Amino acid sequence: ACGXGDGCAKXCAASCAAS
Repeated sequence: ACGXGDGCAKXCAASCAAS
């Protein structure tokens, strides 16, 4: 659930699901 574009978020927020 993350476009993974420029300035994207890493970890539990977009890049990762945390859970």
